[PDB]
Amino acid sequence: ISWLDIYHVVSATVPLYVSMTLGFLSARHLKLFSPEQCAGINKFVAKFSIPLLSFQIISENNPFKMSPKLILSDILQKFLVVVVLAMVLRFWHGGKLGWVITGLSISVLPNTLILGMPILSAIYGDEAASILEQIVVLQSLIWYTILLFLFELNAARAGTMKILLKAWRKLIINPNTYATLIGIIWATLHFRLGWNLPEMIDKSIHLLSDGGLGMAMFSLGLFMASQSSIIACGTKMAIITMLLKFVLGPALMIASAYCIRLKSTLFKVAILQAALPQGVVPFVFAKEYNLHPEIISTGVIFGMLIALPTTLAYYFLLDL
Amino acid sequence: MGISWLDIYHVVSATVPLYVSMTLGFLSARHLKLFSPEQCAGINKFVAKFSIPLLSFQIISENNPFKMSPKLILSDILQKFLVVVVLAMVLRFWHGGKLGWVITGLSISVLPNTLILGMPILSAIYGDEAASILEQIVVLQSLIWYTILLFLFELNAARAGTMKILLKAWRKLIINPNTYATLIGIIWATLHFRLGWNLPEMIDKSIHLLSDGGLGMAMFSLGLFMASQSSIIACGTKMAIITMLLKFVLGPALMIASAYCIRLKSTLFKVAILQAALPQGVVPFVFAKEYNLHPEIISTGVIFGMLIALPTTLAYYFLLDL
Ligand SMILES: CCCCC/C=C/C/C=C\CCCCCCCC(=O)O[C@H](COC(=O)CCCCCCC/C=C/C/C=C/CCCCC)COP(=O)([O-])OCC[N+](C)(C)C
Ligand SMILES: CCCCC/C=C\C/C=C/CCCCCCCC(=O)OC[C@H](COP(=O)([O-])OCC[N+](C)(C)C)OC(=O)CCCCCCC/C=C/C/C=C\CCCCC
Ligand SMILES: O=C(O)COc1ccc(Cl)cc1
Repeated sequence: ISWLDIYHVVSATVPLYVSMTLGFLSARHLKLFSPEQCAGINKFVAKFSIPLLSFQIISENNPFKMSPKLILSDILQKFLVVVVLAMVLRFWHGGKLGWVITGLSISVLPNTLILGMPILSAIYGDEAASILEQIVVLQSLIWYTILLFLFELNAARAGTMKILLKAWRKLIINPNTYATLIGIIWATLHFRLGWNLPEMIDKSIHLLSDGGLGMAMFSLGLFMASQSSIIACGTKMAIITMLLKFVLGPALMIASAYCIRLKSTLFKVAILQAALPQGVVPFVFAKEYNLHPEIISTGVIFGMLIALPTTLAYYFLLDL
Repeated sequence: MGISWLDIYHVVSATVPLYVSMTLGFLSARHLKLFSPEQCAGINKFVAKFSIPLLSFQIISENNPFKMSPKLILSDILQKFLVVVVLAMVLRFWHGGKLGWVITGLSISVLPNTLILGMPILSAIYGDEAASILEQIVVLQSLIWYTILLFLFELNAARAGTMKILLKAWRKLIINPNTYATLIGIIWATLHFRLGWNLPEMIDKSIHLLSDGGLGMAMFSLGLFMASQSSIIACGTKMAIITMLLKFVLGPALMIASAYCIRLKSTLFKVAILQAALPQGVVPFVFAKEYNLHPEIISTGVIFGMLIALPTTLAYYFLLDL
């Protein structure tokens, strides 16, 4: 609400768009980076910046003060989206497991690590910062882990003991699997035994992680410069990729946030963290398994350009 | 002894973080084999185009032009003039392309790392009064010397009458992001500190996002480059010693000569000589890697320069008072 409060959001999103536009312009118009060089800037951002940035969000989580209702509310949204994606597909209006993972990656996996903290913190202050760290840990540890094992069922089933090992061979090498497993072994050791990182270790991690939230958008602009067409695939798959992340997604967190009885800041922060642009980690899997890679990208390169117009719509709605 | 055990630790505390970033790059291109040689250029092309230019703007814009000591600007300029005279004179005799060697001579001799390794060290050996003397020397590097150096990198690459070459070298200098970063940086520092204008929070945050991890990428890029060399001493044991007799002997020695000529006072004299003996920076390498002007000699100095930086820096500290 208000008119100045609307400025605290535009002022917190523009910095994330100036970096995004300085990447797209540096790959299409300026012709500064060659296509193969653009894959090196993204690889460094996907293996050294994001994993190190997830260590500073997961480490400061206080696992001993994690709400049992919010955790049981995210577990309910995903289960209430499966029952919606496992029923709509039934009527289709077959290889349906292929079309489900594409629906569980476009709707219930928002970008909280990069866009969740800056945009939403500027909306609700520092009282909505710990409510998103609780999500980053769950998405990094469970949802991204329950999706990677759910992707492996399409590269094989098209038994099960040969799937978990085949999925565990891709987790033991994934950089984000060690930050999410060491960032929770340190948080449990720093908030209980009071073990604080030495200055050398702490600063050694900031040198790379500090420029990771602005670099994650520069790489995204570079990717948005790779896709020649702004909206790939027919428009019948571009309005269903935007009505599936900003309507069905949040409208099923409103059903789980009123059944688990979430109230107060914990409520208005959980329904707004869902109405955020789709994350790109799910797209990383898509290409790696060729599961509609061009249907998720359109949800990202177009889910980002409608990030501010729609965030203000749900922030206003949550204010009655 | 004046130096305290907490000061030696602070010296290491400001150096190890750079090695961690550098080591990750090294192991990320030699053992794990992640980045191809072309991709390694992309990371270096981003540092020289988006990070370094933005760091230059922040350094220059946050300094007060109307409070830079005139004596320290003359001493800094005089040191560079003497060094180029020695480098130009020595190269002529022997006490190929000689302009490339002069750039590599000033890039490892008169461009210390006074921003990230100078402040933690000199602020530990001297009080905060010495943290302001190094701010006018870090601003000078971004404004004058780096801008001049980027012209010599173009006046060199454009040579492979002289008026046409200079025009071509200039024509590529204006398009450089660094030139506009410094030009805008100084134009802002004048307005902010003389009129009281404040940079909008949207233009200050936006710059921070694309510049905060610039140091990490620079060290990371250096590790990537060293992942391709056959040995850590990529220039040989002979040119790896001459890269030290320049930075830690010929650098400060000529700085002392300039300080005497300008007649610097007590605190200003000491802080202006130790800063010249500081370990070599990475910006001279970032430009030497992109223009392919002997990046091997510059890089090996950066690595071993930091190791030998503590023994030499203390030596100068004990060598000035008594
Ligand atoms: C005072 C000592 C002086 C300092 C020395 C210490 C330096 C370490 C500090 C910072 C650097 C940390 C390493 C980052 C490596 C880059 C990312 C990377 O490399 O990803 C991972 C490893 O890392 C990570 O996942 C991120 C880890 C970051 C957090 C953990 C490290 C920091 C230490 C914290 C202390 C906590 C202790 C708790 C107990 C833990 C018990 C297990 C390696 O896979 P990959 O990404 O290379 O490629 C893999 C893909 N493919 C197969 C294609 C090549
Ligand atoms: C007298 C000279 C003529 C002046 C003409 C008049 C106005 C010019 C406009 C000035 C405003 C800033 C211009 C920024 C563009 C830099 C110049 C440029 O076109 O090049 C783009 C540069 C990469 O150059 P390139 O050679 O590598 O590729 C370009 C060459 N080719 C196409 C062949 C590959 O990339 C980038 O600009 C992005 C990365 C660099 C970012 C540096 C930002 C520095 C800070 C600026 C101020 C910021 C905010 C405002 C300050 C507060 C005031 C409200
Ligand atoms: O984790 C997310 O969803 C957003 O973080 C990223 C942004 C860009 C790339 Cl290239 C990879 C990850």
